[PDB]
Formats: sequence, C-alpha cells, structure tokens
Amino acid sequence: NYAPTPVDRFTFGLWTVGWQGRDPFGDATRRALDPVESVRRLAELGAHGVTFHDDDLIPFGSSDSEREEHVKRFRQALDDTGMKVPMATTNLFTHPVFKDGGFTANDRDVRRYALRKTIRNIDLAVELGAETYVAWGGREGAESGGAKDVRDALDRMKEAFDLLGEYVTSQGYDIRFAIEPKPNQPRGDILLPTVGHALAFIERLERPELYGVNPEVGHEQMAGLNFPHGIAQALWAGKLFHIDLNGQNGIKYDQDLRFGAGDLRAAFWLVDLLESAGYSGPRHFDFKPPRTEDFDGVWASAAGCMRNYLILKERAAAFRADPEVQEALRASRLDELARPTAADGLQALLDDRSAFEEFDVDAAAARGMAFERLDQLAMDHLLGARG
Amino acid sequence: NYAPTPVDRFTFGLWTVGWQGRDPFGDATRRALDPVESVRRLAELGAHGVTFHDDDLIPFGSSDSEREEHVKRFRQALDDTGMKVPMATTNLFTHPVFKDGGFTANDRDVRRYALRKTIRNIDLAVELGAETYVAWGGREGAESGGAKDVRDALDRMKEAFDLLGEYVTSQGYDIRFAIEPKPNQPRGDILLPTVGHALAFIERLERPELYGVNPEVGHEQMAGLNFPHGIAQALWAGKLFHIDLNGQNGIKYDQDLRFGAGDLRAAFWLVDLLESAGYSGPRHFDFKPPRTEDFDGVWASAAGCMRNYLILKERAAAFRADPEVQEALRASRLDELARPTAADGLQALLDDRSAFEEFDVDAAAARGMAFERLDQLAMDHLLGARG
Amino acid sequence: NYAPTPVDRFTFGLWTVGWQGRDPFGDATRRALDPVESVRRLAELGAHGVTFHDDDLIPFGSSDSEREEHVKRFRQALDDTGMKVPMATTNLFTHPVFKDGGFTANDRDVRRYALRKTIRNIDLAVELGAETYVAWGGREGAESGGAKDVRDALDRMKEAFDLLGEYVTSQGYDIRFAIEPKPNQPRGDILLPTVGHALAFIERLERPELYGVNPEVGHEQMAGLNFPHGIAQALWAGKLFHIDLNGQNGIKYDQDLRFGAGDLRAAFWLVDLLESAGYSGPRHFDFKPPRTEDFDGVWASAAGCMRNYLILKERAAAFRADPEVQEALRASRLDELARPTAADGLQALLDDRSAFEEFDVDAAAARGMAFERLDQLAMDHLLGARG
Amino acid sequence: NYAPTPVDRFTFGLWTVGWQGRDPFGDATRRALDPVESVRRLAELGAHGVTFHDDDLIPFGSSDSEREEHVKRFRQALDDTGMKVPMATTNLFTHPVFKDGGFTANDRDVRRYALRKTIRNIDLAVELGAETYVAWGGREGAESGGAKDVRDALDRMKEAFDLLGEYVTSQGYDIRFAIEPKPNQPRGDILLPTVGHALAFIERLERPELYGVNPEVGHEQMAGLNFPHGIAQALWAGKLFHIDLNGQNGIKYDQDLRFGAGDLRAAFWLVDLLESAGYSGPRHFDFKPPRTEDFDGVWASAAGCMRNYLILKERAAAFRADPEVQEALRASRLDELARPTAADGLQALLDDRSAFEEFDVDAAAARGMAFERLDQLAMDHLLGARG
Ligand SMILES: [Mg+2]
Ligand SMILES: [Mg+2]
Ligand SMILES: [Mg+2]
Ligand SMILES: [Mg+2]
Ligand SMILES: [Mn+2]
Ligand SMILES: [Mn+2]
Ligand SMILES: [Mn+2]
Ligand SMILES: [Mn+2]
Ligand SMILES: [Mn+2]
Ligand SMILES: [Mn+2]
Ligand SMILES: [Mn+2]
Ligand SMILES: [Mn+2]
Ligand code: NA
Ligand code: NA
Ligand code: NA
Ligand code: NA
Ligand code: NA
Ligand code: NA
Ligand code: NA
Ligand code: NA
Repeated sequence: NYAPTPVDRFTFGLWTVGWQGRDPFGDATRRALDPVESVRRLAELGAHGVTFHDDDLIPFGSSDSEREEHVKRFRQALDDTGMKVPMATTNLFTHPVFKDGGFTANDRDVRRYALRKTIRNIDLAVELGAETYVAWGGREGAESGGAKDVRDALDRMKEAFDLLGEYVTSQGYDIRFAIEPKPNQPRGDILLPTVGHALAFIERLERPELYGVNPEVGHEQMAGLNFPHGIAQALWAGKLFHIDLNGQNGIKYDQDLRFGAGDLRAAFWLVDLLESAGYSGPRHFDFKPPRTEDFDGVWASAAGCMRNYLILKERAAAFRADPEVQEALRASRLDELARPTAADGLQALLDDRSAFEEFDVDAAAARGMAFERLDQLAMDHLLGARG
Repeated sequence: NYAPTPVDRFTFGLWTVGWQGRDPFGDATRRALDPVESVRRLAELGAHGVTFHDDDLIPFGSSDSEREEHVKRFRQALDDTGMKVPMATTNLFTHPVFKDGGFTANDRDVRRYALRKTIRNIDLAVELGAETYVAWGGREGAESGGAKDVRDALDRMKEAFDLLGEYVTSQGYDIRFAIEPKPNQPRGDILLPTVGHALAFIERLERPELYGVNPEVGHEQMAGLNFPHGIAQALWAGKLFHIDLNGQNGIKYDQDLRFGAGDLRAAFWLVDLLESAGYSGPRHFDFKPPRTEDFDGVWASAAGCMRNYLILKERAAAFRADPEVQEALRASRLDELARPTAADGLQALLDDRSAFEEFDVDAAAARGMAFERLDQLAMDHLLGARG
Repeated sequence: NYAPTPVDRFTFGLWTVGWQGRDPFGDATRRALDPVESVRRLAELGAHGVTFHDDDLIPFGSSDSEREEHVKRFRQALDDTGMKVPMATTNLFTHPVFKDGGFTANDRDVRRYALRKTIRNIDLAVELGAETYVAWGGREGAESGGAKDVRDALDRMKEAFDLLGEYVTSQGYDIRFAIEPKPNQPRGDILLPTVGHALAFIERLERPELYGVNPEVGHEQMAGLNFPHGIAQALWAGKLFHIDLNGQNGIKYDQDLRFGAGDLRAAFWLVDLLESAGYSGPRHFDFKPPRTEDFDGVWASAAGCMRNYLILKERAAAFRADPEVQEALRASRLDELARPTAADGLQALLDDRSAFEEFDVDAAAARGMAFERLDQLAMDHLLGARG
Repeated sequence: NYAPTPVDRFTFGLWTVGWQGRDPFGDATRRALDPVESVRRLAELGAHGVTFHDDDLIPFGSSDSEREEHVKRFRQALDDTGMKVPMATTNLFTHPVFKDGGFTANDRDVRRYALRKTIRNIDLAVELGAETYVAWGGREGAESGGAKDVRDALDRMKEAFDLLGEYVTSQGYDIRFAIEPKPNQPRGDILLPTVGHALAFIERLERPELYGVNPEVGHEQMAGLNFPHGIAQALWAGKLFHIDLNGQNGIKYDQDLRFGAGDLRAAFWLVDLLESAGYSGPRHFDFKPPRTEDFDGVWASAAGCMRNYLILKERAAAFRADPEVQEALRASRLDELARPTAADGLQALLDDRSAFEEFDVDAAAARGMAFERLDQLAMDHLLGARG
C-alpha cells in the first residue's frame, strides 16, 4: 500500500540520503555515497528525481576533465533509471571562504566569486534539465549587530539576484529562481529569515517574475510559524516554485527529520493544501537520515518520506470528500470566507445600515463557529478513526 | 540626565499606562484611568503625544452625544498640555463579535461591520491630526487547520485594505496605514505573522504606497527573530511608517515590558539603526506596566521607556563617533559591504579572471573578520566601560 | 466507536468546560456555567469525574451559608450522576491580592493568607473524597531580576509545603499533594518551571513521600521539552500522582487545546507510556474550548479529549502487540537497554578487556540502530496504515 | 580597566579557544591549536586555568607512550604559566561509537566502554589536580519515541554514575562529579534536559553528596528558561559545583557566544547572584569564538568573556551597595521575603485571625510592589547611567 511511483514527483537532494552524519559534536557515521548509487537506490524506492548542489556532484576544485567525468557518470545513472533533475543549487556555505556569506559577504571579492560559482552551476543545471534553481543563503547574516549592515546587505543581495536574472535572460534560459528562507543556523540570524521576508524581497527585484520561494517545513517551524499558512501566502502570491519537505520538532536546530515526523498535523494540513491547490512542482525532500542509521536505515527513512506523504494525501482527500465534513465546513462558514466582503462597492457598504446601525452585534457574537467539531472530523480522518 | 522632551517624539497608547492588569489568569489590579489623566501625566513626564483605539477613547456603544463629550474632554487635555495624536487604530479584537476576526472573519456580516467601525474611526483620527492609522489584526487567524482557508482570508484582507485605501483617497485624507504583524496570541496563529509577511502582502494591494508596517519589538521576538534586522528590511523597502517599542524575553506570550527591558542589546542595535537611518516617526511605546504596580509604578515604567531610549541613543551615538570603532568597522569591511558587487556589469564580471580562475580562495578564507573586537567595542560603549 | 466510560477515569476541571473565553485581548464569549450543569453534561459524555479550584465551586467571599448551599447542590449533582471528585486545588492566582504570589509573595501577610485559604479547601477536598490536592503556583515568580530572591522564595515555598504536610498528617488525612510546574505565564518566569525542578524541590521537603507532580502536556511544551520524557522521569521517581492532559503548539502562551491537538505524536507516545507503565490515576483534562465555540462546541471539544485518548490507546496497544514491532525493538536493542550495564560489579568491569583493550570500537560504530524503521512502524500504527 | 587576574578564577576549556570552526554546514576555518599554545595565550590574558576532555589533550587511540608525551608537554605549559586544571571531562559524544549514547547507549558493550573511558580519564584528572569531573551526556536521548525507553535509560544512567561514585570512593579521591544538562542538540531530545531534571536525578543516586550540577548559560536558555533562577535553585540545593559561562540568543541551536553576549541582562543578574552567594568555584567559559574569526579574534573573544564578567561584577556590586537601591528593595519587601512565613508554627497560624477572617484582602491588593522603579535602578546601574 502507499507505493510511490515517479508520477508522484518525489525528489531528493543528493546531500540528503548522502549525508554522512557529521553534526556539531560528532564525526561522520556513514561513508560517502557515490551519486550514482543514490540515483539507483532512490529509483528503486519509486522516486522521480534528484537534486544537487554543485559540490555534491563535482568535488570542489575539480579540473575540467574531472568535472566532465563526474557529470557523465551521473547522467548515465539518470538515463539507466529514468530519474530526472528538476532543481539544482549552489553550495555557498561549506567552504571557509563563505564564512561571512556569499552574495552578502562583507568582502567584495567573495561576493564576485560567489556569483561566478553560481553562474557556472546554472549552466550545468540547464544542461541537466532543471526548471528551478534554488538559493539558500545560509551564510548571509551575522552573530553580532555591528558586523552586518542589513540595508547594505539587502542592496548586495538584490544586486546579486538581479545579475543572475540578467544572466538567465541573456542566455534565453527558462529556469527560474527559488529563494529558500531560514531564520538562523549556521549564522546567528540569517537574512530573509521567513517566507514572508523572501516574498517581500522578491517584489523589489528588477524582474520579479523570475523569482519565487523554496520554503522548507522545518525552517519556518524554527521560528515557531505555521508552515501551511506560509505556503498559503506563497500560493496566494503565485510564488511557490518549489518546496522542501521534512520534519522538525519546534524551535531547535534544523533537524531535517523525515517528512511526516515532527509536526504530524502540520504535515497533514500541508498535504491537504498542496493537493487542494493543485501544486504541480516536485515534492522534494530535504531531510537527513539520523546518524544512528546504517544504509538500510537511510533507505528506510527515504521510503518513509514518500509513504507518509501518500498516507496524508489519502486522508486529506477523504476529509475533503466526506459529505459530513462538507456540511461542517458550511456550518463553520468556510463558504462565506470565500465570498467577497463588499462586491457592492465602497459607497454601498457606507450606505448599508445592516453593516452598522442595524447590525446586531450581540446576535452575531452568540453564533458559535463549530470549529472544534470540524477539527475532530479532521483528526478522525487523519487517524482513520471515523465512527 | 536623560530627560525626555517633546522634541524626542515619544508617544504612548492610552491602553498602555491605562492597562488595568487583567491577564489570562487574573483580575484587574488597577482602576481605569480617565484618558484626560493619562494625557496630563504623560505630558508631565515629557511625552510628545498619545495614541488610541476607538474604544479606548469612546466606550463601545456610546451615543453620538456621549461620543462628542468624550472627544471634547480629550481634546481639552491635549490643548492643555500640547500633546499630539500622531496615530490611531481600531479595536477589532476585544468584543466577542470579533472572536474569529474582523476583516477576515468567516462571517461576511462581521467583515462588513469591521470595515464600518474602522472607517468611522479613520474620520476621527484625521480630525485629531493623526498621520498614521494602525491595523493590528489580532483576531485574524485560527487555532485549527480547517477553520480558516488562508488564501481566501488573504483575499478578504486585501479587499478590506483596498476599500480603506479607496476611502481615504476619496476623502482626500493624507493619513497612511501601518499594518502591525504578530505571530500568535490571541489566535493560535495570526495571519501576516511577521514584518516580512506584512511587507509582502502590501505589495499586492491596489495602492501600495498608502501602506507600511508598524513593527513591534516583542512581536518579532515571539518568533525568535532579530528585530533590528526586520526594521532594516522595512527601512530598505521604504515602509517603516511607525514603530511600537517595548521589551520581550524571547518566545513567550506577549509581555509588553517597558522598552529597554527584555533583550537589551537588541534595544541598543534598534536605537542605533533608527537614529543612523534618520527615522522621523514617533517613538511609540506599546507596553504594559506589570500588574504588580500601583499608579506610581505605572508612571515610573513609562518614564523608564523614554529614559532607556535616551541612554541607548547616547551610547549608540558614542559608538558610531568613536575613531576606534570607525577603524574597527573598516577592519571588518563594513565599508566594502556598502559598495556595489559589480557596478562594472555582468559581462565584465563574467570576463574577470580575478573573480574565478585567479581568485585565491584559501587566501581569502584566511582573512579574519575581526567581528569579535568590533562587538566588544560595542559592548564597552553600551555599558560605558571604554578603557 | 471509542466511546468513553467511567472505567477510563476521564476527569475534567470545572474551569475547563466552564471557561467563559476571556483572554488577554478579549471579553468573555460564553456565559458562566453552573457547576451542576457541567457535572451532568460531562457525565452524559462518559466522564468519570470533575475537579475544582475552591473559587470555581464557591464564589470568592461567600458566607458560610452560601458555601454550604453551593457544596450541597454540587454534591447532589455528583450523586445524581455517579461522578467523582478525585482532585481539588486552590485558586492562588486570580484575585489581585495574589499578584506577586501566594506562598512566595514578598508580603508575609499574603503568604499566611494563602496558606489559610489552601487549608480551608484541603478540608473540603477531603470531604468530597479527593485523593490528590494540586498546587499550581502560577503567580510565584517575577518579571524582573531584583523583585524576587529565588533562594528566599524557595525557602518560603518549602516552608509552605512543609506546613501543609504537617496539617494533613495532624488531621490523619490520606490526601497527597501534586505540584504543577509551568515555565512562564502569567509571571515572566515561574518558580519550579519544569517537572525536573519540581521533582528536585520535593526531595528537600520534610515529608517527601506526601508530594508528587501534576505535569501538564502544554506546560512542558512551553519550554520546548519532551513531555513523554518528563513523564518517564516522574514515573521513574515514583512521583506521577496526577496528570493534566491537553494540547499545545510549541513555544507560545498556554493554549490548553483539547487533548490530541497540538503535538499529536507526543500525545501518542504519552498514551503509550501511561498505559505501558500502568498509570492508575485520573486521565484529567486541563483544557479550554476555544472562545470561538458555543456550548455545543464546548461539549464537542470535551468529547474529543476523551476520544483522542482512546484512539491513541488503541494504536499504541496495537504497536506494542505487533510481532513485527517486537522484532524491530529487538533489532534496535531496546531489550539490551533494559539490562544492567555491569551487574558483575565495578571490579569485574575494570578487569574486563572486552570493555576496553579488546573492544572493537569501529565494529560497534558500524552497527546501525534501525531506529527509522521502528519509527515508521510506529507512524503506520498511529495512522492505521499498516501494509 | 577590568583587567583579569588569576585571582578571578577564570578558566577555559581547551575546546573553546581551540574550536576549529566546523559547524553543521561548514568546514573548519582555523587550524588546530596545540594545547600548549592555548595555555600560554590564555595565561597572557589573565586566565587562571584550563579544562579538557580526554580527547582534547590526548588524541583518541593514542599509545601509552604518546599519551605520556602529550601530558608531559601540557604539564610543562601549566608549570611555565602557573595555570591550573580545576575540572576535566570525558568526550562521550564525538566518536561514532557513541552515536546512541555512552552511559545510556542501547548497546550494553558501548555502555561498558563508555565507563572504562571515563574511569581512565578520572585518574588523569586527579593527577592534574582537578576538583570536579563534568559529565555532559550530549548523546543520551533520542530522535524518535520508540528508540529510547527513558525509564530504562535513567536506570542505566544511575547505574553508571553509581559505579563512578564507587570508583572514586574506592580510590580515596576527593574529586566530585558535576552533571551538565542540555535540552537538545545533538540528540533531538537529551536526557536530563535542565538543571531541575539533573538535580532531581542526583537525589536518587546511591551517594548523592558526590554529585552536583554544571549548568551552562546557553543550555538553559535553549529551553527559554531563566538561567539565574536555575542557578538559584542549584545554590539552594547545595549543588552548584561548577558553572559554564557563555551567551545565547534564545531558543536556537547552542551558540556558545562569548559571555556577556546574548542575554546581557541575564548575565548581569547571574553575576549578581554568584557574587552575592559567594560562589567559590571556577568562572569557566564554555564558548566558541565564531568561525568568522582568525586567531587574533579568538583571543579577543576570550578576553571579552573575562572583561564582561568583571564589568558586570562592578555594576552589580554598585547596585547592591547603593543606599537608594537598598531603600527600593525594602519598598518592594525583599526583606520580608527572607523572613519565615510562620515561625510561630502551624497551630498559631490556624488560630491567627489576621491571616484569614480579619485579613483585609483589598487593602493588601492595593499595595504596589514598586518593582518597576527597582528594575530601572538596576538598569541604570548596569548601564552606568545613574542620575
Ligand atoms: Mg475556493
Ligand atoms: Mg551607508
Ligand atoms: Mg521493561
Ligand atoms: Mg539573605
Ligand atoms: Mn533544514
Ligand atoms: Mn532545504
Ligand atoms: Mn505586544
Ligand atoms: Mn503594538
Ligand atoms: Mn495550561
Ligand atoms: Mn493544569
Ligand atoms: Mn553549549
Ligand atoms: Mn558546557
Ligand atoms: Na549599499
Ligand atoms: Na504558486
Ligand atoms: Na477568496
Ligand atoms: Na521607511
Ligand atoms: Na530565606
Ligand atoms: Na509514579
Ligand atoms: Na531498566
Ligand atoms: Na552550591
């Protein structure tokens, strides 16, 4: 049951199942995986595709001949399996040169290098067929207040993204960018810390249509925010270009648990929203099998990501299709929420005594919302406990 | 020392010093204050002005004659003291009718009433000379996932703000709106939970120039965010129309401590930013004297808000003016952060071997940022411990 | 299905279903309930009993004749329904006199009054058959560092609890005390903020056997802690005298959602633990139907508390009984965790070369824990998705 | 000014200034330091001593001859500088063998090895003169609910600490143990997550007098707790055997900022408490110079730890010595908090009409606490802004 197929568009970063287990306090617990291995194993589980940072696919500092051979082997694995590469990204965080940032490093020479490193990988992403190019500015930020003038940093961040937009336009590429917010870690505070901040920033770019967000479940939850709500705002803005799925237990370091772990009910409401809205992008997992696991546990954890999505999809669909739930949604006036407040226009509203002088506030206030019965129907559907 | 004067533009909500002390678990500990009392006492402390919700000034349900008398007494107090009213707002949260929201209530009749209540108070705000009209949508949100379709709610929120913009335009008013984000409380999750989400929303309004943000120190800190960083993004966007100053100890219920309490170093960096950027708006305190206090403690707490701002202003100015700090800022390359990455343009960057093939990443990575010495100079300045 | 019976020992505070909906920002949305109404309605839902603060049952300041009549009516309702009263507590938080605390108020006269108020209610609790007397010191704490010397406050808190222990001993009562931790709210920080702090404090009382903890799901989660882990430590100490069940979404104000809401997987692991350990006390709900609800929603929310416990009980039992899970637990060495490390004793351990010189650390480190497969079996059982 | 001397008992872990800068997302930014270098540089800054994990001083897997040479060089550096070694600890977290724990690993063979590794290092600690042996069980815990039976794990943790107590007793050593709590990171949840949980656990050990706590500023703040309050409870229990000083910005990953950074006012109240209580142990810094820094920044950050302690010590002493503050403390009834509630005894309290029938609750409730004026005096003293 719940068997994923490539139809489901489940994708995984090479760095997810390939995470060797080094953490702030601990050495690696697993050997490095050859990307070819990961492609073949993920395909066997029913994944649709993989994603990569430049330096996951091509060791940093590789010669041109080494680069070609790494890409050739990877492409053979993709061809052997039918796996796709819908998204790629740049590693602008691991190498010590990026310790104060890539695009917003105080040192101008580093900012220029970061751009050149990204541009090289955009070309590769396009060659591999990627539709989306993600940017996670994990080093953009500060541990202290004097270290980073945020207005200046936002100017530099806009300059960088504008140059990248000029680049893809000039090359006729169809790829689009997706900015991945995170509130903190590894920097004390990261610039563009939430979906909202990233959406707002995009509106100030020179070609805003080329940029959207890549929200990650656990990152919004590191600020204690409601991930489904943030996804709804991104969808409302037309900016949900990609998504990172995982689990998180609240306000902690970024745990990258398998999807469905962490906040299970938020996972349910997320899947309900994505499916109801017809989100058509990859269902991408940015997760880490815990370092307690051997490779069998790696593949079990990856399989669990997809399984949990599919269980939740089934339960959310059953919730929405249940005539009792539809009745409860009407009892709670969800239908009214979807209707304009004043399609009659401002003057009609101002002239409408039913909206003021003759509005019976106490009668209105007496009406219960019936939200608890609705939510218990949702719980019963999630748990398969209807009756 | 540190004596406030009206020049400093310190303002207070009537509901701040007037908070009677009722909390989720406790009855009022102080009697209600007459707004006239608050105006006169705040003036004696050196405040510049006050702000109000409609229902702080005019008891809910007042007749037209009662409304006129309350306003007349208030205006006499303002005239007697020289106090100004730079901002007003609507109470769309206390009355039970607003239990599921004002502008985004599921019930359409409530949404219409909320708009009419706001419009009535915009007229009053203009009559009292207010430049800014704040909206804190404290009831907009949900405790459960099925209760609120966030895309539909954002449609309703946009409709409401668009109607208000049409209203002020049609009346020729110069007032502008400032949306106040909060992540949660009293709703389980509040819509537009951070400065970023509010900034992003504004960009989708029909007349975006009429709307900005009213960020509150403690509200961003309830999501664990960096308040100075968020203010910097608002300033970068040209949207810091007003600000609410207070203190908060991290991820808790909204404490509304006096300004300077809570995160003291964030208060320092905030004042540094506001003063450096030349923010010209009110320095408004949205705080609550703790319910442990009698009225002498109320006025002590209000005086402390202003005193702490002025101490921090002095220390931040001394930091920025210190030649040793200026040297440290250059050592940390803050000057370079402010210079364009690639004013030479994209093609020149692509052709620049110093940005890629000839960039010595290891030499760059070896350079220390000297951020710790800079931050210790900042600490020494804050504490008045230079030497 | 999942129909509660009095056998299940589900209990509710009068103040739960009776919460009128006043919050930090909002007036009551529901009328007050007569305790008799609540007893009868809860009995109809299959509850076993109720609990009370003194001032929930007897209006503060009642005359002796009024007190007798309130108790008489309540006892008739209990007799009419078969409902029990297993626990009672004192309200040492609502009245303004308790604004700085009850037992740890700085004012000695208030501390003495708090003790007398508690003692009066202990007598009533015993008359009603209560086995446990809870103490939630919600006002014990501070908003500022100078206001409360915590060592002195702990001396006063110990003195108070020691006097209460002397009292019940002197009267020959069998009741025992259960201290309810909370980290913050309504005080900026509350004394004894977690299960651990309360357990540690109890060990320093003169008659430690008379005192245990009353942990509340949401309170530990307000510190981001693992509630099942804390319950395990309380059970390990022999101190889980009572429990408060509800839901919470992380680090926020105390939401008191119905049980099962909030962190659903933590609710699953909690029920698994309570049932596996044979916890024999009340399954008490300290929750608040949201203020959006009318009375039908109140009773739906209360019914949902019990329903969710029973669903989770079924799923946890099925998990533990599944031979595949039992195999996975052995694969993950849960059996070994339960066996002594060194029943052979210290000298044998020191002499055992297999524990040091001949321990193959790399072979040990290569063994995977298989925790992800175990956790996915747990997820499948919770969701009823085995297959 | 504020120049540290060995008199001040400032100590640093080798792993603090020696942290190479590897984080969850980034490679090392600094070369490894020879412990001899760190001892000499710290001495030059005015430190009193250093501390070590076994594997900071002796590379893991060293031969007996290598071990002797590393220790000999270290002891020469200590002798050359006058630096002391007051505390040592075991690394039971870095090596992959400890991925599920040391003392509470599910695998019994690992638990036995962890004990043997600790015992070997206790012998070395004693030889170097350490008074305290710290245990930070960073790997004790879980990412999933089924992986770790917490009651069984607590049994294993007690067994381990009891064996260590038997060991030191049998050898006649005067060293004592200090358990360091942390709520999470690197495990999803760590056992003994707070000072309270550790204090409670200690009470159940066979020789409780041999064990205390080593609380760390940032670790309690990762649960949003009040660090000074927790230190007060540890002092009240007689269990503050050692302390780790650093800074943290709230509920995040463990930042290990220099002391004084993070929550500055909590740092002030901590120093006030330690000095007022006469804490006589090391003022130990467990911090990490940010990876942005070169070695000059490492030493600046270490110097800043000590400087900030000394500034705060001065300001707290001035606060306590100020006759205006002493008056404010009396106005706020801090003197009364320190006096017994009922030294007259239970019967006298029960017979005292002034404690009940004749207690004027409304007159008591009208008295203000004057906590805000007290706290503003504290702020003025911290900032050196009295006047
Ligand atoms: Mg629709
Ligand atoms: Mg500039
Ligand atoms: Mg067992
Ligand atoms: Mg004393
Ligand atoms: Mn992540
Ligand atoms: Mn991601
Ligand atoms: Mn607030
Ligand atoms: Mn505000
Ligand atoms: Mn609660
Ligand atoms: Mn409770
Ligand atoms: Mn730490
Ligand atoms: Mn430490
Ligand atoms: Na700039
Ligand atoms: Na979209
Ligand atoms: Na709509
Ligand atoms: Na602005
Ligand atoms: Na005392
Ligand atoms: Na127990
Ligand atoms: Na056991
Ligand atoms: Na002590």
